[PDB]
Amino acid sequence: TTQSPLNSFYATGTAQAVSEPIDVESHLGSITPAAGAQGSDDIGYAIVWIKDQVNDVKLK
Amino acid sequence: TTQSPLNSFYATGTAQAVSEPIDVESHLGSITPAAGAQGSDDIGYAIVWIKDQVNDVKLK
Ligand SMILES: [Ca+2]
Repeated sequence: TTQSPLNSFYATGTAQAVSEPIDVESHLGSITPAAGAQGSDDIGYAIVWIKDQVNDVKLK
Repeated sequence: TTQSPLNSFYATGTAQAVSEPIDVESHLGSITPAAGAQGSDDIGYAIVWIKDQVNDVKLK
């Protein structure tokens, strides 16, 4: 009568990667010496947000 | 779908040197001897303002 191939069974899921691993927002400052002067000053900072299940980051 | 180069992260600051290292203002006087005379006298002074993060100055 009917001979089934016994293959018509399926299960399906989805995957996505919609975000980059890091986000960088800058809060740097300024360097204001006189002409030819020597000095040092703190510039500011830069926030590096870490995204989903990211544990170690290697940057350049 | 989309292959990111992972380069579009930036942080920016500014620098400026808007002033010369020194300012010189003069308060000198006068030399008033007779014709052919020998003497000595104090002339005056000259103020040398020092600008931002300047520590050592070499002048001519
Ligand atoms: Ca200095």
